[PDB]
Amino acid sequence: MNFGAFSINPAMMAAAQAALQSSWGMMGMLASQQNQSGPSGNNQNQGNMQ
Repeated sequence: MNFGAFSINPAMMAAAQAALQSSWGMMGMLASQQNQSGPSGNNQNQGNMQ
């Protein structure tokens, strides 16, 4: 009973999240892919753990 005058749900936060994806969303993608490169070699003739 009674409408949600000032009471709201985090739907705007979700829409903002999608929009914030530029800074925040790609941040996780950028970090989680580990662009920093964990292996110190990479430029190595042999080294793929096989």
